[PDB]
Parts: sequence; C-alpha cells; structure tokens
Amino acid sequence: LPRDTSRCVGYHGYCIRSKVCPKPFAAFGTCSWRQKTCCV
Repeated sequence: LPRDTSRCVGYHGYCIRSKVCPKPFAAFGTCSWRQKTCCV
C-alpha cells in the first residue's frame, strides 16, 4: 500500500479521492500519498 493508507484503514473507515469526507466521517490526515484523504 502507498504509505498512510494502511494507517487509516488500521482504524475504521476508508480512503477517498477528495478533501471532503462524507458524513459521518472525519478527514484523518492523508491516505495514499497526498492524493486521498482518510475517512474514519
């Protein structure tokens, strides 16, 4: 996996290509590289 993807999925949620996460989710830093945002 990219770099931080495994970090966020180690929690509970998913990674999206967007800087606005659908609710209920929070923008947890960055997922794959700096392209995807972590939604947990």
